[PDB]
Amino acid sequence: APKAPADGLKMEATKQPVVFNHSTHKSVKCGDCHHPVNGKEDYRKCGTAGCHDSMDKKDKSAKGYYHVMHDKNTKFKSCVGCHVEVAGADAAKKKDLTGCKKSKCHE
Ligand code: HEC
Ligand code: HEC
Ligand code: HEC
Ligand code: HEC
Repeated sequence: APKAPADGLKMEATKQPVVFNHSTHKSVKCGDCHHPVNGKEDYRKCGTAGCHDSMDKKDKSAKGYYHVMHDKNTKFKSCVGCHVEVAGADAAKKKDLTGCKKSKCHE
């Protein structure tokens, strides 16, 4: 039961830095991004040691770091998923929300 920190949070652990402001995501259940782990809401690094440490281009599974922030066929929502369920009305933003290059995430 913390307090939505002030914007200015960016994730760049891998070879792809992606900024994310809670402001642009302050209308979503914290439980959407911060899923309950070991039966206890977790708000620590998504990756961290012990959790999503998998950082390869192939191997999937829940351990998959890029699989917990892309794939939509997961237990929990991702980043591209929600975006997919959103950027599915126009074939324009689809190249921005789910875009690979020039996208807000991978801009
Ligand atoms: C177009 C469909 C996409 C391609 C191709 C890739 N993504 Fe993303 N992406 C996002 C985040 C938040 C991360 C993790 C940041 C971090 O942990 O540092 C990533 C990471 C990747 C990676 C690296 C995975 C690895 O470590 O091997 C690859 C290869 C990758 N992404 C390819 C965020 C987003 C995002 C925001 C909504 C979108 C639309 C996409 N990613 C889409 C693509
Ligand atoms: C995705 C749509 C998110 C929602 C919804 C909320 N948060 Fe979040 N938060 C998110 C990320 C990607 C990160 C950084 C992790 C990373 O990959 O680097 C965070 C970080 C926090 C933190 C920092 C951890 C700490 O020091 O305690 C806190 C405290 C936090 N977020 C709080 C929070 C609250 C209260 C939310 C609902 C009101 C909430 N987050 C939603 C992604 C997302
Ligand atoms: C260890 C304390 C973890 C941290 C930190 C994060 N997650 Fe996680 N996640 C963890 C486990 C043990 C599992 C598997 C249990 C399950 O619900 O299947 C997961 C699963 C996910 C998934 C589902 C992927 C699938 O294949 O179904 C996603 C999409 C996911 N986790 C995303 C995610 C995000 C966005 C995180 C940071 C806010 C995050 N996880 C942190 C353990 C841990
Ligand atoms: C629904 C539960 C979402 C999840 C999960 C994530 N995002 Fe998201 N994002 C969502 C919406 C509805 C929007 C607004 C799109 C619009 O302009 O109408 C966004 C926007 C972004 C942006 C763009 C910033 C902006 O234009 O204000 C970025 C860069 C972004 N989202 C990144 C992002 C990341 C990194 C996520 C996982 C950590 C993520 N989103 C999850 C809805 C949802």
